[PDB]
Amino acid sequence: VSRNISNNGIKFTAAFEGFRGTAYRATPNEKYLTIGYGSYGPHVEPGKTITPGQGLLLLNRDMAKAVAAVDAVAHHSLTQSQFDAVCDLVYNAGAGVIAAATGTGKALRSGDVATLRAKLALFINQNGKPLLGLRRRTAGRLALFDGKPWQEAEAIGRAVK
Repeated sequence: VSRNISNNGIKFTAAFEGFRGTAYRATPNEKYLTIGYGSYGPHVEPGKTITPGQGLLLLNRDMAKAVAAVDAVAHHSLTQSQFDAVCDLVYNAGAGVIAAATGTGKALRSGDVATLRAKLALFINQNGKPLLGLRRRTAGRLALFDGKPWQEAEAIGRAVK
């Protein structure tokens, strides 16, 4: 059976990406505009405005490749939540982190839930050093992995100091 990121997972990702209702250029060097939950590309038209509900639809569509990468190799005994949490990791940090040779990627493939969660807890670094935002998103990501509603996963993430 083919899997999809659940609504609880889309809303977890959405809470950490943050919503902007009006097209805007996030940095002056980027060729394209951004809108909604980090949606970026040729489709974003100057002066476009959208609602949060439209943002979730876009986000779900923008997460398509991450969902396919996780779905193609994750053990079918993962829960929906555990699958959701990996979908957020792969969307955030790229699909390299679940390559067949990594430790994350072999626990994912075998369904070693306990190891998978321990590996998930380590993605807090940028260029080899801890970053507070990645500790927050990871902490909440671990709460999502454990089955908690996105609202609680978010709060658990952001309460990390």
